[PDB]
Amino acid sequence: INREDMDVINPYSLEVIKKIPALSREEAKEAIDTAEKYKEVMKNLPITKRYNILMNIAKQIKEKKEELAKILAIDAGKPIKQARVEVERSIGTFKLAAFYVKEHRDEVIPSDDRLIFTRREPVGIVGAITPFNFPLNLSAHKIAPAIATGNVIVHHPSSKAPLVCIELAKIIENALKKYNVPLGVYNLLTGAGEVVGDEIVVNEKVNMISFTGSSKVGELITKKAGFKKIALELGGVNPNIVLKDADLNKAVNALIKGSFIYAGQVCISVGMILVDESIADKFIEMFVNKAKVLNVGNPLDEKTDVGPLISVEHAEWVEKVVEKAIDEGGKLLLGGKRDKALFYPTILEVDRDNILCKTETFAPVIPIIRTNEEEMIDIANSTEYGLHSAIFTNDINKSLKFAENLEFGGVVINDSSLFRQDNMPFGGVKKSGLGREGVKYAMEEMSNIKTIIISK
Amino acid sequence: INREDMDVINPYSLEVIKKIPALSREEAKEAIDTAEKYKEVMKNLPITKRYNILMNIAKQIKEKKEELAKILAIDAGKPIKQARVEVERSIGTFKLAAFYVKEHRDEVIPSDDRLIFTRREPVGIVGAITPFNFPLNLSAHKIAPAIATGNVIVHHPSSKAPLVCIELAKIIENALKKYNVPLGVYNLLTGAGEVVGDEIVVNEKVNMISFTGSSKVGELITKKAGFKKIALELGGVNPNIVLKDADLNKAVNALIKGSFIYAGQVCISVGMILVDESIADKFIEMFVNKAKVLNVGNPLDEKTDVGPLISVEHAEWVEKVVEKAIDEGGKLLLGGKRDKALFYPTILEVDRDNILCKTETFAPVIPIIRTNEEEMIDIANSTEYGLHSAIFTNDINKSLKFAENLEFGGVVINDSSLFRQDNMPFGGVKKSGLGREGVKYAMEEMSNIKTIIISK
Amino acid sequence: INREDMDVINPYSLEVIKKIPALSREEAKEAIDTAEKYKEVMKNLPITKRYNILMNIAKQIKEKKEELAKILAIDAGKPIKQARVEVERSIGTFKLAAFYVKEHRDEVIPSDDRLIFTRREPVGIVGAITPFNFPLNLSAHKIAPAIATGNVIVHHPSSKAPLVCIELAKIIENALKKYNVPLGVYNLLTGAGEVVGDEIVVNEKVNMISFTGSSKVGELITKKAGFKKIALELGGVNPNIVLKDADLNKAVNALIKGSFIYAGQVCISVGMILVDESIADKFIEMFVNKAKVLNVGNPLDEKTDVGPLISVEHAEWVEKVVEKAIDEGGKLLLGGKRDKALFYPTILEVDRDNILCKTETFAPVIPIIRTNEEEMIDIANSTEYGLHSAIFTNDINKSLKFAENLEFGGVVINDSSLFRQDNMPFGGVKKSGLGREGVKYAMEEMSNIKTIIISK
Amino acid sequence: INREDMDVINPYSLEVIKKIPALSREEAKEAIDTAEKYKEVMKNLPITKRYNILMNIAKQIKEKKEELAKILAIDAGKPIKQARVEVERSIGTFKLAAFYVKEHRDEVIPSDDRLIFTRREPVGIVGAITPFNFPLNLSAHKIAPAIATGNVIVHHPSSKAPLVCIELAKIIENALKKYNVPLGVYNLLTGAGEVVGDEIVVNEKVNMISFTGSSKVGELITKKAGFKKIALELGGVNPNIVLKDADLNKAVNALIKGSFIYAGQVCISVGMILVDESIADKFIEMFVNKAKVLNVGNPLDEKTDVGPLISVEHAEWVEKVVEKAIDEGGKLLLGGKRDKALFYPTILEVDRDNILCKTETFAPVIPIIRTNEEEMIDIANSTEYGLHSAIFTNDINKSLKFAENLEFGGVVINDSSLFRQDNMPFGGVKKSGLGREGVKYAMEEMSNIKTIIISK
Repeated sequence: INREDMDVINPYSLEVIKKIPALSREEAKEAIDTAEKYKEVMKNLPITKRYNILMNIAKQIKEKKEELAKILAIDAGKPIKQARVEVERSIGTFKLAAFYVKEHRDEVIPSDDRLIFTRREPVGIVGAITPFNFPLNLSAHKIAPAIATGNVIVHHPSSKAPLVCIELAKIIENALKKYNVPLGVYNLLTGAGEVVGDEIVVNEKVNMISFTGSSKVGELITKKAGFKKIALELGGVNPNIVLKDADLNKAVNALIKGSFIYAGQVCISVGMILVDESIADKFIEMFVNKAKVLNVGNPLDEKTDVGPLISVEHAEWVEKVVEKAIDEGGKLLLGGKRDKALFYPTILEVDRDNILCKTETFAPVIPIIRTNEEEMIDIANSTEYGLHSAIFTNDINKSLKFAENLEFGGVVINDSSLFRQDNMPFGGVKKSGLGREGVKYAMEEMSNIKTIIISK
Repeated sequence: INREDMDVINPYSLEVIKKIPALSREEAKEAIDTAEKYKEVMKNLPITKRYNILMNIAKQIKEKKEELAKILAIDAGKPIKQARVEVERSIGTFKLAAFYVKEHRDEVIPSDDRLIFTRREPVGIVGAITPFNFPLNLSAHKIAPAIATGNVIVHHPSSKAPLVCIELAKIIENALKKYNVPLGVYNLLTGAGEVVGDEIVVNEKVNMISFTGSSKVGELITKKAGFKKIALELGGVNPNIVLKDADLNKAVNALIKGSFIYAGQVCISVGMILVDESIADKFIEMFVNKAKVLNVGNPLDEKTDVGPLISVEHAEWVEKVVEKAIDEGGKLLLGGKRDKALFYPTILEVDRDNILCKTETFAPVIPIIRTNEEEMIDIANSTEYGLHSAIFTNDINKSLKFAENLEFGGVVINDSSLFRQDNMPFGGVKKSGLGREGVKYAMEEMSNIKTIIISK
Repeated sequence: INREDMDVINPYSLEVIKKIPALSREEAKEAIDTAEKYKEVMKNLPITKRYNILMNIAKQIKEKKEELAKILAIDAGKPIKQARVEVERSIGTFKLAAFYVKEHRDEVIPSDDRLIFTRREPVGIVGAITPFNFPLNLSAHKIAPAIATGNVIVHHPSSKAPLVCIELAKIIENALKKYNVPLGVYNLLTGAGEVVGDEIVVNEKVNMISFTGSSKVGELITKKAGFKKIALELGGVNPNIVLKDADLNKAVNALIKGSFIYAGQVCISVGMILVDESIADKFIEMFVNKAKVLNVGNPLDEKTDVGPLISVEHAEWVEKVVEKAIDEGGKLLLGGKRDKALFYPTILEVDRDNILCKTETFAPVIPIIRTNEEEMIDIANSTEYGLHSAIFTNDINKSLKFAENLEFGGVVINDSSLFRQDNMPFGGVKKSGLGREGVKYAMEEMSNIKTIIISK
Repeated sequence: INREDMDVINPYSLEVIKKIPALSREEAKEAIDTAEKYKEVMKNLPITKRYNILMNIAKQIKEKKEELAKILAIDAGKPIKQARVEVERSIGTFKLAAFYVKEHRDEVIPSDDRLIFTRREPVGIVGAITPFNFPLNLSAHKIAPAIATGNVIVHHPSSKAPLVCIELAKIIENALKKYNVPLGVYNLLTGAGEVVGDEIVVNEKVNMISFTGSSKVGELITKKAGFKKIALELGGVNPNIVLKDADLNKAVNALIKGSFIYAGQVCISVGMILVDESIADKFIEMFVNKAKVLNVGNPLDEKTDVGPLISVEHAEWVEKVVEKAIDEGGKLLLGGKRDKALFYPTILEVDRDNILCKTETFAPVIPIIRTNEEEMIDIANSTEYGLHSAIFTNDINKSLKFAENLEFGGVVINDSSLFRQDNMPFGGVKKSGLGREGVKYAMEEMSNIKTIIISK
């Protein structure tokens, strides 16, 4: 059904881009029932066919790279340079799934009178729910491994930037036609998250939820999901630590990127910077000065470093948080300033009890805490989250100690928390999530082991 | 605690053996708080120390081998020969965790100008909840891997057979003291499961739930657990299939064991036998005849093949399921007899619709269905469960088709469903559970991955 | 160089296609010296660059697929349809090496106070020596993983079919130029194998020999290589076994392929067929009838099933072996006819004492033995070689017994010895070789482990 | 036999301890011939029996712990405390092999129409050749995995310290008797290395040579082994690098151990120390001072740090090596003296051209070169060997640069080259050897892969 129910916004011009369908809970149910009927076909789809489909998707994404990046610029406000990077990553993500279909290993276990070996089989229907920020690559990170493991897919992309997922869905439709697979094996269900996304969570016919998005929606999902496999990638306030012996020049450059890439709207964005008291002044000055020269505006402009936040309503919320932060004694050093949703790089020096140390802002808003080395781990671990952390030092013993004691799914050394190599296992501890993504790792999540025992 | 609150019953004689402590919900909360204070100590315990603790536990179990078996016989009603086997496997389980502490591999991922490697760290507190039927070995399968991965443990054992677990708790305590580790890293919480175990399920301080028991409680745990890792080993109505080309004597011997070991009170016991039409009379004759001459009586007697069911309550209820199955057209071929808790081997021929095809009796009750080959997979797959299945044939092509199409965590070829090699990955699909046990596989559930990235 | 020293022959027409350089021992020494200068550049070449180079080779091969297949037909005498298949396989090989550059995993070993991890580094100079029969894909199986593991290469191709390798060298040259890697990291050295190949084997600057070819030369290499890692893939008389219970139609069809693909000039070609006495007459009848209607002639012709042998001199030798087999009591069932190098499908019935049971002819000559089952393994195991074996049966227990007892690098059930899946470990035991190929496995051979120990 | 052919010497007192058999070439031939008769038996020994044999060996070694240690002191000259540590490691080695017989995994490879899996099978007869320095643990590292993988063993132990290998052979014979395995599966062959060892190398019935000893004999083997798998663990001159930012106290302590443990007679003993010139005098002073107070004397005395070298003849050669090093301009800082075979801790300051930089002395003789950081990698890499290297620094980037660029099988950071954890892959590159040991790795060398393909 192609109706026109819901407004899609250009976050920069605030103009309506187009209208798209918004499914009702009842239509979401129907879509799931239909998807269930195709389980047997996906389960039995030969390896070669899975490989071919995945390769073809990567091929289409490549051929439409520039179109897709423009779409990311317009719909998600993603600076075109960063947008081309997201697209190239989606290419690699589908490509890597194709090869894991061919290369995935099972095991044989020794036995005196038995041949015991394992087999991986699909969990069945994979319910994928993706966010606005990297909607192409994050969708690739769910779709590619779901297809690689013989799963049927119902997918709800973020209403905040659904257009690239719509183009990917058509790309997927295209590859399925090419290799004679009914189109019902993948299903893009657009609409209101608390309706269409929620139906996916609750519906007893979905076998696994793979969710990337807000902490609050994540935590709800654990309570509503029921008897399903659950994978969650939520946010964090990602602490990046700069010890006195850090290469300051490189630490600043790395932290400018980790702070302000996609206007700080990344689950692994710099959330707080903890800097040794003895170098704090020199760091703050260099950091502030490099952030001063960032070009802030139209994501379609090649020269643009930082574009708008996803909506006016979030920008307005961030403005409040920044106000609350100054009230608690935060010292504003840059920005704290917005035109509509275009939020300027904002830097504050705060203490450890600040609101910004407990709040993921999804914004180019960076709190710097000057501290002694002995307090750093305490402060770093003091949140409810545990996604990514980073440390800048040249000291072996200190780096080993911090790396072991930081309670996070990822610890980055001499680069910001923002780092993610796509083929690495990735995810959080504590309230930051459940399970690991990265194609090989997601494949293991999106399948069940069958143990086969042959008695001799 | 010195309290003597809750009767423990000998299922054969129905006598009280003694009274153990029954903790309140408050006492469970308080015990969980205590365990939290030792998280850092368990987390930082060196490999050599976890190895030593684990090996010393195995050593103490070996020394007390015969006593512990007697306790299984008296408390769980397990025939003494079968109890000795359970004890032996629990020894193997603790020694195997000890070796995996030292051998468990992490990985390095290639990268230009980055060193990327993984590290497993404990989930924190592991709440372990275990059943009555294999309380020593099933405890071992949660405790041993939890210790190997540096977790603190709160453990609730089944009230129906707790005494062996209390002896294991004393063994663990000795081990901990011997190697100067505080005793609060391991906690045994006895009392009512729906209070004490429920608190373990529900407490926000528990990081992971590992549950083995009933499906009713399993499903309820998925809704109550919330933000924790969840591993479930629930039951099943395990289908055992005998094709026309099977070795009959060997199939009968295998299925006798699968049906009657521990009086059918095993999550992987034979739930139904499906036998080809052309060999059905020969099979049923031979099968019934072997069942006849099994010694029913005192678990303490070396001669006993079948002992009592775990409670009178459950046995009376079993007798009701039999009468109902006869009333649906079930043909009784053996037994149906019962003295108090002691339930005699009972075999019936039924159709695919009989209540027994959909009920996990946990009793020595075996429904046998004759049918064509083309209908076997449908019947086997027709349930809500997916723990273990078994197929008896010499046909390569048929064995492969069945192994691929049987919707189960385990498929056994030319032995019954009741097979489990301890070092194999083990668990169910559908309503039969989540995640896999076996020390190596449980260790990966009971730890979280940390990805460490060094920028070169 | 640009010299025209050595005839290259069309095996079908016996005409000189062209003349290629024949390097002296001094010239091969020089190329090896030059290759040595580039070890550090290859050793330090980034993952990204190696992946690009490997993918670019695959891409150029794909674009010249037909030209390359035609060279194989004209030069190696390979039927055009089979030549297309080799080309296609060679593409997959380079592609899979590219992925393994990005994905190959190292390990971390637990230690009390140390970080212990591994790192793979090139052996240095890989000396690759390849055969006439699959010169493109077998070269790929040496070059692709050599490049993936940061080795410099010296490669001697067979003088019997060098042209496609000279085309592959130009392809490699193009990929190197495109990514700014010096040309001397790969060196094709043509000429007399006993001069040039021998120099690769003998020269102390070569770190590793990877040889595929004849037993006589392989065995010599083990005595002449000295201090280098050695990998050998020699031939064998590959026994294929047909039990009484086999699907005869599938067996015949499979065996026709394994017998007559590339006129039996493959290392894993069918060497003998052992057939149960009870089904022998029917198997022989069928096999002979299918082999009659094979189209024998010009490999450039789409119609041709079987083309000529690699040289007259070899065809002449086979004829004598066949005449010797007939003198020993062999019964001619088909063929035995020769036209220059074009040898016709030849089938004989023999006993185990017949010379053909002990001789790898590299020819479409198939000896059949009728025997009883319990003699089959003994006959199969009776040679000095042990590359591949096959067994056709629908019996689980027999297939398991035969799989375990066959002293072979590979055991194929229900297809002929000729099966090789490129991504599988491949190689032989006894005099059939040392080490395994298939890209992942070859990478392990062409690198050395470095264990790195960081004391905390 | 009961023959008394060969004097066994106590290297401290120079007394004959006893005479033992010296086999002739002919008797070595017969022992290999008998060994061959047992290939099938070993190859078919079930997992459980291999496990039981291995653990029973470990157990006997533990019960005879102190005895074996005194033997090591009396026969090998090994100080008693270091002898205990060698015994304790050998125990672990046999235990770990037992673990791996049960736990070693094979793989399954995906395929559209095939089930493809691997199986390891014994190489056949393993020829083990061991040295004098760790005759018990190094034997364990060859025998334990050889039993694990189903091989027959013929084993020549060093004539310089055979007594403990004789005791181990009896322990093995005991283990074999207990579980009804013929004694012929393991054969200890004493006598001249150039006769008995050589026949093991040359004999065509031996399938694999695992050799640990001198580079000169190792090099020989590579020319004489013929068509067998070859694994060599030779020595080297192991460079240990001390950077200006190193913890000097820790470096000194680590380097005293690495230099003087077992009087420098370990294949991974410190062969040279490279120290930054800005810290040379401080390091040299502290190092010489610590070396001064070591107790040199009788290995049986508990106080003894350094016992004698293995023979007067070797001690006399070392004396001449030291004089040559002084003649070339080396500055003697300590020692350079001997009392028969007792050689005192000897330390010299030399330049990079000194004979000590190129010679493995197997003696407590330590050359120190003061240099600049940027020449250190060149000097470390400038020998023909490549076993172990070490670097002392607290600088992350430098440790990584050195770790990557040091051409060695092992790199130790912040401990000396002597470090070996028994469960880590261990071995050298360049002339330091081939293949890796550590039980799990040795198992892979001492077995062949078999690929089994089932067509569906």
